[PDB]
Amino acid sequence: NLYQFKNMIQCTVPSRSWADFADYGCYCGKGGSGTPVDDLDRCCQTHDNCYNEAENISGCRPYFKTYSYECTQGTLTCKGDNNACAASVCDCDRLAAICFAGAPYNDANYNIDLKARCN
Ligand SMILES: CN1[C@@H]2CC[C@H]1C[C@H](OC(=O)[C@H](CO)c1ccccc1)C2
Ligand SMILES: [Ca+2]
Repeated sequence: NLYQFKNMIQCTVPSRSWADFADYGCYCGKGGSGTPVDDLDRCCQTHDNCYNEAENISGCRPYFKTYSYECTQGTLTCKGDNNACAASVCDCDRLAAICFAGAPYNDANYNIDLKARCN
């Protein structure tokens, strides 16, 4: 669920608050369209596409589905006690959190004008 995703990010990128990723580029956050603006935005596009896939699973609501995961000692793990939906969503979030940590953050790309720049 989104609370868990926030915590994955807080755990893989403790140097930056999480709100830093909540409205970035064309894909991080509410946004979902256009040319990704940089590598971090690409991490968000993959994440967004991963959620759209998970939504194909019956009753599967990625923002809301509570899954089972752990973050400690630098490692994030989706646990084996996850159903198909939980496992899929947990995987999307884990991959995105890892991606976020490896991607440069560009202050210029925070809170861009989606309507004009993401067609
Ligand atoms: C309800 N939340 C979603 C749609 C609008 C808001 C904020 C969104 O934020 C994100 O999509 C990013 C990137 O996945 C994110 C960053 C930090 C916490 C939660 C989500 C998801
Ligand atoms: Ca999005």
